[PDB]
Amino acid sequence: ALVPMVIEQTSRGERSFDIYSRLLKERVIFLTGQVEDHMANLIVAQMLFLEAENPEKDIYLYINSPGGVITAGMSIYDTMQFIKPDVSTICMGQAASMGAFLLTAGAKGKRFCLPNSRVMIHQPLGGYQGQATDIEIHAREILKVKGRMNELMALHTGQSLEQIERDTERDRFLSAPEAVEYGLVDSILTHRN
Amino acid sequence: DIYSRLLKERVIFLTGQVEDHMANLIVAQMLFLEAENPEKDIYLYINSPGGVITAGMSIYDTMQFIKPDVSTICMGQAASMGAFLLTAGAKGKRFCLPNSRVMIHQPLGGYQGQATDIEIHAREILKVKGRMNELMALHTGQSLEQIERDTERDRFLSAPEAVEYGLVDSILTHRN
Amino acid sequence: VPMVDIYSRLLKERVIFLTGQVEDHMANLIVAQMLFLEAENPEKDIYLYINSPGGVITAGMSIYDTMQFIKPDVSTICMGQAASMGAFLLTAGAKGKRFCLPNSRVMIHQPLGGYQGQATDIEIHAREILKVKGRMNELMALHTGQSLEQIERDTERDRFLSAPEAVEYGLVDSILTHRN
Amino acid sequence: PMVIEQSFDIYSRLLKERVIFLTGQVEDHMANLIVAQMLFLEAENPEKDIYLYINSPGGVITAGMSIYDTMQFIKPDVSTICMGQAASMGAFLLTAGAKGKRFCLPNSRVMIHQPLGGYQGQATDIEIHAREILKVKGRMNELMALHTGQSLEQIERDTERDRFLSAPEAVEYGLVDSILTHRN
Amino acid sequence: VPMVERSFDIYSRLLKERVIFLTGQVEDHMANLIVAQMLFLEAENPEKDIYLYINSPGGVITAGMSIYDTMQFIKPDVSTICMGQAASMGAFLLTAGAKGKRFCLPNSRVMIHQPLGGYQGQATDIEIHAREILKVKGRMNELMALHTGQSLEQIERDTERDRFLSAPEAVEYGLVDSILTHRN
Amino acid sequence: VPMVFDIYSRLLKERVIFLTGQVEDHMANLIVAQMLFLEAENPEKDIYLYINSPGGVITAGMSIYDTMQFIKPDVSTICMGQAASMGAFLLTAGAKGKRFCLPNSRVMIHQPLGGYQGQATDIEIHAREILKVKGRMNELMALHTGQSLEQIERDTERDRFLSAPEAVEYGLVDSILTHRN
Amino acid sequence: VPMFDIYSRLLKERVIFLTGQVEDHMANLIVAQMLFLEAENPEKDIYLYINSPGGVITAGMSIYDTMQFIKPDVSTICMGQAASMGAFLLTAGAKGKRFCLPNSRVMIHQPLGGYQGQATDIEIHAREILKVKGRMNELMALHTGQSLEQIERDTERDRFLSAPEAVEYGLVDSILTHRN
Amino acid sequence: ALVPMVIEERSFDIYSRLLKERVIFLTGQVEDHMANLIVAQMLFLEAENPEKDIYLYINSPGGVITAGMSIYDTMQFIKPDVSTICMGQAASMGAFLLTAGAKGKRFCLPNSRVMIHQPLGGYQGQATDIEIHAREILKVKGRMNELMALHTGQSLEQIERDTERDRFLSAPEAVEYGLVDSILTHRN
Amino acid sequence: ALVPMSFDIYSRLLKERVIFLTGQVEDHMANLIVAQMLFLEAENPEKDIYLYINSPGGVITAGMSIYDTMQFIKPDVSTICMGQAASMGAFLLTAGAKGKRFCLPNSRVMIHQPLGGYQGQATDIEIHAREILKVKGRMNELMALHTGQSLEQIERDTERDRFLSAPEAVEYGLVDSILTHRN
Ligand SMILES: CC(C)(C(=O)NCCSc1ccccc1Cl)S(=O)(=O)c1ccc(C(F)(F)F)cn1
Ligand SMILES: CC(C)(C(=O)NCCSc1ccccc1Cl)S(=O)(=O)c1ccc(C(F)(F)F)cn1
Ligand SMILES: CC(C)(C(=O)NCCSc1ccccc1Cl)S(=O)(=O)c1ccc(C(F)(F)F)cn1
Ligand SMILES: CC(C)(C(=O)NCCSc1ccccc1Cl)S(=O)(=O)c1ccc(C(F)(F)F)cn1
Ligand SMILES: CC(C)(C(=O)NCCSc1ccccc1Cl)S(=O)(=O)c1ccc(C(F)(F)F)cn1
Ligand SMILES: CC(C)(C(=O)NCCSc1ccccc1Cl)S(=O)(=O)c1ccc(C(F)(F)F)cn1
Ligand SMILES: CC(C)(C(=O)NCCSc1ccccc1Cl)S(=O)(=O)c1ccc(C(F)(F)F)cn1
Ligand SMILES: CC(C)(C(=O)NCCSc1ccccc1Cl)S(=O)(=O)c1ccc(C(F)(F)F)cn1
Ligand SMILES: CC(C)(C(=O)NCCSc1ccccc1Cl)S(=O)(=O)c1ccc(C(F)(F)F)cn1
Repeated sequence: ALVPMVIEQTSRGERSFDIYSRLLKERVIFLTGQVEDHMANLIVAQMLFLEAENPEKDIYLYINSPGGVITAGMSIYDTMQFIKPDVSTICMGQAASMGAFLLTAGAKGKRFCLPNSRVMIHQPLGGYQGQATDIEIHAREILKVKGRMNELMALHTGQSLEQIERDTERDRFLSAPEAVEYGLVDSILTHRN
Repeated sequence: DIYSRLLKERVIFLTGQVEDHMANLIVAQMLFLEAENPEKDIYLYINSPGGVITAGMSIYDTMQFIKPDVSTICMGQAASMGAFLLTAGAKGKRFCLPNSRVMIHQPLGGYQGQATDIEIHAREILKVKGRMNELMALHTGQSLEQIERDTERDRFLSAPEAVEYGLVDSILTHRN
Repeated sequence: VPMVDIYSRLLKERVIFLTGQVEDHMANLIVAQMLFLEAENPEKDIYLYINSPGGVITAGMSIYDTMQFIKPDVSTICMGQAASMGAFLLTAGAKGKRFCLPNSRVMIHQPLGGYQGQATDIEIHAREILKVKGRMNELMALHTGQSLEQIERDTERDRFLSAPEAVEYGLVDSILTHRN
Repeated sequence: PMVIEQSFDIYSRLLKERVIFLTGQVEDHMANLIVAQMLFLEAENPEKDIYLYINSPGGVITAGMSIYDTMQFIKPDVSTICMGQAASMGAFLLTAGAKGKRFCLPNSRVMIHQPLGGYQGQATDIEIHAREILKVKGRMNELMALHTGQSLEQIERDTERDRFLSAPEAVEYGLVDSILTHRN
Repeated sequence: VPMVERSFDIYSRLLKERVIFLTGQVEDHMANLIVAQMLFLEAENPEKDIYLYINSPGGVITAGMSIYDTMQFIKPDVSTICMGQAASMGAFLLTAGAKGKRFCLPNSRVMIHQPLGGYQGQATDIEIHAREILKVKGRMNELMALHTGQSLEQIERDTERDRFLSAPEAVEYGLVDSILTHRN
Repeated sequence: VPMVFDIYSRLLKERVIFLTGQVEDHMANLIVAQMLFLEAENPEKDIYLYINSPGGVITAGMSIYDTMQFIKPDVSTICMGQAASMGAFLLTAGAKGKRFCLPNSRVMIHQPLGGYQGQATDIEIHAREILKVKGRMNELMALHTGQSLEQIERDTERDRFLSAPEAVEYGLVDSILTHRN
Repeated sequence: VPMFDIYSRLLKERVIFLTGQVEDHMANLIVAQMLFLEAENPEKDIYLYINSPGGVITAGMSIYDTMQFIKPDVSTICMGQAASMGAFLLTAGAKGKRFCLPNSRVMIHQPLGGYQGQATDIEIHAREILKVKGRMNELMALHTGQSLEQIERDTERDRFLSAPEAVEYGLVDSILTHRN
Repeated sequence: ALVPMVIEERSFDIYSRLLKERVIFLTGQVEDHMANLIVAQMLFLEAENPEKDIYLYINSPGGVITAGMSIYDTMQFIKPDVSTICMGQAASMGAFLLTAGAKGKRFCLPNSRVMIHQPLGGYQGQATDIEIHAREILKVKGRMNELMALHTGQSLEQIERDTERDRFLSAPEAVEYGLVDSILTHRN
Repeated sequence: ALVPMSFDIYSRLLKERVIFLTGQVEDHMANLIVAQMLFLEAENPEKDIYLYINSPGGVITAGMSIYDTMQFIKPDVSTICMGQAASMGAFLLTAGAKGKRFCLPNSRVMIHQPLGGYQGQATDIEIHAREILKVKGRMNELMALHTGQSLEQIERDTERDRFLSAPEAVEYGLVDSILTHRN
């Protein structure tokens, strides 16, 4: 039924798990599609759940996303940094905009691209409508957000802030090897050994 | 052609929303009247809720450029760009009808796109805001700082209040 | 229609029609017609037929101030109905020269409006429509001869008046039945 | 929504730890859900803290006030944690948390402003509804002043137009008590 | 949505403690559900109070009256609690609660007004339907007078247009008995 | 439109043409026909093109541009309100010494925008084409303004707004018209 | 519509405009203008300005055959763009009298179409558009001087040409820059 | 439209049942969420038993390339072989994922059809940004052609020539092309 | 779910190896049919499967996913037309195991050629028209095989919609007989 169930055994008896809750028992979380508040809250809740079950074991965050809303992405980002476990990140398909941000935000040494995934980074997009006074207020805010985002990308990639600023004024696409070279991820996963 | 008839008496009507084509129609009429006689006054009746600033400025500059004085007359209302054009009329020849109202405020706008472009378009509408306030101060006799304070939010003025503010010169009540 | 135009024809006799909803452009058409007529002859009366459910106050006030400004008297004739701004412009006609047809009706009420936005701006716009309301009530008290308080009480909700009741109220001067 | 049958999602899973999420637009039904969770948790244990995560652009004031008054009424402390953003009613409910237990995540943002509204109708009714939203605005300003430590006059000035705050600025403003960066 | 061997949604959990939520617009089906919950609760214990939380902008009068007559018919007291807002029919049902057991949360608001309606058709039918809504208005005013202690004439005057009341004003008017602030 | 001859036709006999609103094929064709007609009435006398436009379609704008250059009379341009994108391009394309801004008009310049949908092969074809158009427009812009090609390129990667005085300094127009002399 | 309009005036100068999408009714206007001009003077050139993205082929062929049938030469002038059928009609002008303005562009490609229905009917309509394609390629070859095989290769996908390239391709004979 | 259940008490939908037998269905257009579901099933199966084959039935008109590549790389990464079976059709990304199956274990049903072609895309915006997005989709086109060459045994040059326009193949033509290894007709 | 204990009436009949194909044929309902056949085959590769068909037809490739599954699996698939079997529905009806294809007495069958549609460059139009003509040929060949009619007869009869009563469908070779009352 759309999402398949699996049957796992006792403890107290047979119990049904949808395929995602099943993978969750293996410390795996999926980030898929556009980033927005509710899908982001779901991810946050999963991260919290997993930290609790075991604050010492790694969490694996698969990312396939075109990007999305920045504040929603930051609820995930700050959770990744806050919880005790390392969050290993794995890009499959693509990680663009906020998707790329969260990918590179993973634990150092534990950020990966699948061989044919692609990454894209760029500056924030936005929009307001209203009085000039309010326009200035909202324009200043998004410039502050852009700057803050550039700083964090600088931190996680190892690139200079100026390098990040220059490279993200317009859409920049990277292959998996180019992403390793850029510092967005640490290596490429090709085969289970 | 009741309007064409009145155009022959150097009367032009600015009615409704200010936008490029109705503004162009006003500009063409002003150019025509100037030509037919550069010495005689032109009368611009204004009844408008406002509209697009660049379209309004095409009228503003035409009003200043041509040789004849442009007398402005507010009937009903002159709001936003409508109030601007009302107050832009020739000194001593700007009028309100007794029950017209005037409203002044700052520019509204909107953009969508990359942050870099958002800054560019924000800087531009802020510059336009600044320029409009300077022109408003110039024509009303109010200080720039006074205009800035009074146009942050919508400000309504009755006809007598508009005379005192310097937006118009007097009220027309009955023909002489 | 009817392409000889029937209105252009009637305009030559200083007859103007205000028909349907009051808004800026039809109001501007009326103002233009009054100006033309004043010029054509500043001493002869103008006849304004009114059949209207009302409309935008500022557009209506462009007609009102024009009526008061020009030198000729504007005789007003209510046909069908004169409601809201229609009733206002009817009673605004030259004293002694305001008429209802026998089966026309008049309706008076307070202004309607609406805003959306910040509370500060809501307060600004509410304050404005209240000023307009007060001003409209003063002008109606003035033209009907009613006290301001009577106008205020009667326009809080829709008030319908027959042609005889409109004469009695002071909205018009008399009823026209048959041409003399 | 991460489902184990016995319909039991990740949120039900987190509720077992007295953690509640306020996410997205504030309105009557999502708020009723929040109130119900707080009532359930209080009973399960009236002495242990409740944790309310907030990620919201704001929403309807009367709905927000259902959550506010419930937060104050129940016996447990409600610790509030801003993630992503807390704007308008979201910021209001955030600062409404138990003193000392209101937090911002490092890269969350807070925004405060005055109420928005709208009416359509007769001038008399317009006036009734305008005075009502002005009364609501005053009440909100008083409560904000109370919870932040700012003066009423300061809140009034600062909320005439949208005001954005970083997490450090929100601490400095008194909206929250501290920034959470890493699990203890 | 939140769940808590056995499984049960949180509203079901609260229902077992005689708490019913009335949230949003009053209409036939949501009203049916409330009536049904009241009956269930009476059976479970005809002596213990029932608590009806109200957060509503109002709604359909006949729907509301199905709740009203049910509140009056059953044996248990129905204590009413306003959270967020109780407007129009929401306010009526709030004040219809058991005397001494009607409450406002400190920052909830109440609004009262007359019925709204509309018909279209022949003048003869227009008269029939106009006469009917006038009868409903009269009855609603009588019952409002009954529960508030206000005179019929005062209710009539006070409800010709929307009237908003703060929680203290609602106690003063007699719509509710007191304010709930803090648990014991 | 008032009669006196419609107001625009009346102005046309005085060699005045209005370019108003978005540039597209049919309004552009109207401009072109007016220019051909005027060239006719007198191949020696100046033509006046008032411009108030947010821009529009490039190929439509180029029909006006090439007509301006082809015909015998000088086409003097006057910006009122605004001249943006293609509107700015046509403004600066006027006869040298006869390009004007009204004092409170504004000018905006940027690169072309476009869009295609289809197979990668065709995307490549259409992408290369708009890139050629971009280069041609920058060369022509450099030509009429006096700016270097490299300068035009850098300044038009994003929207660049100019006041009437700034447009004069940039070389987009020759001077400001303030009062009829 | 600056007025007798500006187009009627230019028509008196044997100038016809083909502007926008090619379809039956605008095409019929062009054919009618050409017939009229042939009449007024069967020996003098007709000037056809073209600014078009293309359009319906049969509609374009009504113009094409009219151009060839009438006695006067039809000179074609591309301003802005001549794409698809627009480019076809440009190149179809009288030998030696086909022009591009300097910054006009030309685009050529194969026909587009679409059908839906039974497989049998799909086959009928596919066969037809393929015949139209072949016929258009032959005609393009004829007017450009290119070989049939060169046209076929160059029009499988959109091919853009600058004004100098269009002269070199044989689509037009020269570039007009300034009037003689 | 409901999914059939079975009682045995306990219950499960037939798809969950087939999943326990290591059968996964890829059906309809390829897009992120259905692709994620396929990825998750593959992960789950690798788990239950990293040595046993996984069977992916494919009936798809194609879809989003990046979504398809999330499946492609998962197929390549996991330890078990992924056998692919085309029923109905495998077009565009569907044909790509079909040919990406474990060598020797890629099948067409007798009346399935396969279609291969180059990527489609579209952008709107400034010329500078148009160039960036055109450059990117051309890189993608190139990468897909290389991978197609790899799995089919065709030369990169042959793949390039054959995919400029839609190319349809019958099941025997798909075997001859190297898209699949054989045709499944009847069960053993 | 409609009639459950969710365990609906269809799940109950599935336990008796009865599958329903109802309404328009498209990928997802087809996949559901395929999944049920696979499930039934595994539970018992020797017992017949019963496929009830009431369908106006639908997408050919979706239908062929069902067809090839029917032929691949070990059990015989008996087909029963109720109401109607039109286009792809008639095809799957006649695709059942020979001797085990039935019409109910007042069901009707309709056969015809493929329908389709494309839009684009002439070159691409040719590619897609050639493809639907190949599909048409293959479907005519398969219809001839299962009905016993000559290729020429199928072709002549399917250029336009051809309606058949249940007796006419038996006589045509589309089904083997009519089911009227249960044994
Ligand atoms: C909000 C908290 C309580 C939280 O998320 N708790 C639940 C973790 S999920 C979980 C826990 C145990 C067992 C099972 C699960 Cl799923 S917290 O650990 O992020 C937290 C938040 C705030 C504070 C403090 F600020 F009060 F110190 C301390 N801890
Ligand atoms: C653009 C001009 C020619 C203009 O508006 N001309 C027509 C005025 S309308 C008219 C004129 C004569 C007779 C009848 C009419 Cl309707 S101008 O007079 O505003 C003008 C514009 C520019 C320059 C100059 F910059 F070249 F000096 C000189 N004059
Ligand atoms: C704006 C004026 C000039 C006006 O309406 N003029 C045209 C009247 S219509 C007309 C006049 C003459 C012949 C034919 C017609 Cl239709 S006015 O008479 O209302 C007027 C308006 C303002 C002033 C003054 F303020 F300058 F004194 C003087 N007169
Ligand atoms: C309405 C009440 C009864 C309430 O929320 N009850 C249910 C609490 S949820 C719960 C309780 C016990 C066990 C488990 C759960 Cl989930 S109350 O505690 O808010 C309340 C409301 C009103 C009054 C009084 F006014 F009658 F005194 C007393 N108590
Ligand atoms: C119709 C009756 C039999 C009724 O509601 N019966 C079922 C009550 S719910 C119940 C009873 C026993 C055990 C369990 C439950 Cl849930 S009643 O006549 O007792 C009755 C009950 C209630 C009302 C009213 F409150 F709606 F007016 C009117 N009549
Ligand atoms: C196309 C032509 C004839 C044109 O526009 N003619 C009409 C000009 S409008 C006119 C002219 C005189 C009097 C009145 C009017 Cl409206 S042209 O003069 O631009 C032209 C175009 C092309 C060639 C040539 F290539 F054949 F040399 C020669 N002349
Ligand atoms: C259809 C015809 C009559 C036609 O277009 N006639 C009108 C030309 S427009 C014209 C001609 C002269 C004067 C004024 C005008 Cl507008 S024709 O000349 O193209 C024509 C068409 C067909 C035949 C014939 F086949 F019968 F011989 C002879 N002539
Ligand atoms: C992210 C991992 C842990 C993963 O997909 N786990 C879920 C496997 S599903 C599963 C496995 C066992 C039992 C049950 C299930 Cl559902 S992984 O095997 O793809 C993996 C990913 C990354 C790394 C490393 F980079 F850290 F080395 C090592 N392993
Ligand atoms: C894909 C396969 C394995 C399949 O359909 N498997 C699941 C059958 S359903 C089932 C099976 C066992 C128990 C319960 C159920 Cl429901 S197959 O039988 O169609 C198949 C497909 C391919 C090959 C081979 F090519 F590798 F030989 C062999 N078998």
